[PDB]
Amino acid sequence: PCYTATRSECKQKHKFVPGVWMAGEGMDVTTLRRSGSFPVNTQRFLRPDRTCTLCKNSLMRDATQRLPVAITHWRPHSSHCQRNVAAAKVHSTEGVAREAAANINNDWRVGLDVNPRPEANMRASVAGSHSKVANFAAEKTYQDQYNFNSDTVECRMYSFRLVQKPPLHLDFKKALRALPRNFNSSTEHAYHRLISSYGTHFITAVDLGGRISVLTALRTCQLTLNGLTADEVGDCLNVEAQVSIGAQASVSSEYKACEEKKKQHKMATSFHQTYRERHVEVLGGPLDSTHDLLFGNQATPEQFSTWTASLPSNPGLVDYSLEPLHTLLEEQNPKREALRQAISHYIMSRARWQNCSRPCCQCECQDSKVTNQDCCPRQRGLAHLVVSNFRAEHLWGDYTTATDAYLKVFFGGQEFRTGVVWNNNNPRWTDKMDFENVLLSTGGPLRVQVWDADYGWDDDLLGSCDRSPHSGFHEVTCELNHGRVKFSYHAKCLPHLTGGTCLEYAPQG
Ligand SMILES: *[C@@H]1O[C@H](CO)[C@@H](O)[C@H](O)[C@H]1NC(C)=O
Ligand SMILES: [Ca+2]
Ligand SMILES: [Ca+2]
Ligand SMILES: [Ca+2]
Repeated sequence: PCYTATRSECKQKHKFVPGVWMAGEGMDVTTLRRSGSFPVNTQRFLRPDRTCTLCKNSLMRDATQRLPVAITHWRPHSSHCQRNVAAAKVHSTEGVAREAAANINNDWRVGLDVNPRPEANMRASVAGSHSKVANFAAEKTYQDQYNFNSDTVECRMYSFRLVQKPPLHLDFKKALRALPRNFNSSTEHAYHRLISSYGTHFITAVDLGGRISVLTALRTCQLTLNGLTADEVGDCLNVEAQVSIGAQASVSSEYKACEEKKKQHKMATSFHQTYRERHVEVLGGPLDSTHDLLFGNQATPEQFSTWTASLPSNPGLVDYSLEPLHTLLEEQNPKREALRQAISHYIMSRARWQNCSRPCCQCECQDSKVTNQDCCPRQRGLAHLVVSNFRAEHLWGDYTTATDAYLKVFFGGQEFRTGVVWNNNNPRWTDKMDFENVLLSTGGPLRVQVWDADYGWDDDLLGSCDRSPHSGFHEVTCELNHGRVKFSYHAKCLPHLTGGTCLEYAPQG
């Protein structure tokens, strides 16, 4: 929307249109990072006719500015203001409780009386009682709270393009002079010398404007694990035997003996991980809005208004379009071909492992204690417990006959039973017992209980064993009151976890 000026119009101090020098800049296509290279020279401002293109400045007083020849169409977009405010909140909870109790009581008593007629008497009495109490309890609370939001403001003001015949810069010409004839393995290094110094693509169409971006994340993860165990045993025995004779002669023997035993086991475990990230980017502004805009979650509209009012003087970067470098060479020139091949390969190289920030090169999933949004481990302490190779040695279960024994597995509030072989004093079983995902840390103590099936309302207990689960291919041996029981298990940690009880996170992130 402007024209060519004349000799007198092209005399006084006339600054260039804002942000024009950003045009034609090289940019890596791999990283989308501005290396700061200018394959094209935009310094010239006079056509061979010696006139210059003064162009009026909308949204900037009522003056005119200089248009360089390489520029196609400087459109002063009147006004375009966009805002995008996105938010997201996620909550997750999980709560489990197991409780178990067992009460057992038994009593015994006998009484005998003999009264022979010819001057004789006799009495006897016996008593006894047993009691066992067991209590298991466990609580498991998981809660995760994730939060995200992003506020972006854009204001497009300027935009313009280039042609396919712009004046190439002298330094780029000198680089081309030292550049070899065509492509080869030895000369490819020389191409690298060009690439990092001039990028792979150059800006052909550009749009100028101001921008704010504010990203904020907040990831919190809380684990609480509680476990209680309480055992009581009480055994009271009472014997009282008295014998008297018709002639004065008395004997009395009274026994009393009662044992009490208590066991308590409490274990609390708490994990808390909070990660907060903010990130703010600003491209427009003459170092003036920086006074208040960068800091503080809220910006008052007044300094924002001052920023926008001063914005036309200094533009930023909002959008760009890329043109391959080989487009800029001569139409009849072989060294176009041998050029881009290398770049193409080069691109793919940095696409594979040299630069892998965007594809995830599958990365880790944890915040790594710095940057790296990723994820806290949604499950911790879980293991795939597998119990196998049940065997026992030298039992004494059945008194008259051979031992009829069977085992019970108690873990994490779960009650599990096996098959019973008959009449064996050292049997073993081929059961492949699996627990799927269980918490070893707060599953309580693994109990293996050896019972003797005597077909009665009061079964005979050969014994029991308590062990603390740990990760690895472990073997467990237990000596009973009579006989012994041996077996093994392998409760491997779930991935991203290791250690004895599978709580600590092995890698950095
Ligand atoms: C690569 O080929 C060019 C000519 O095509 C030659 O000048 C250069 O020496 C070669 N480099 C090698 C074979 O390493
Ligand atoms: Ca028995
Ligand atoms: Ca039995
Ligand atoms: Ca038997």
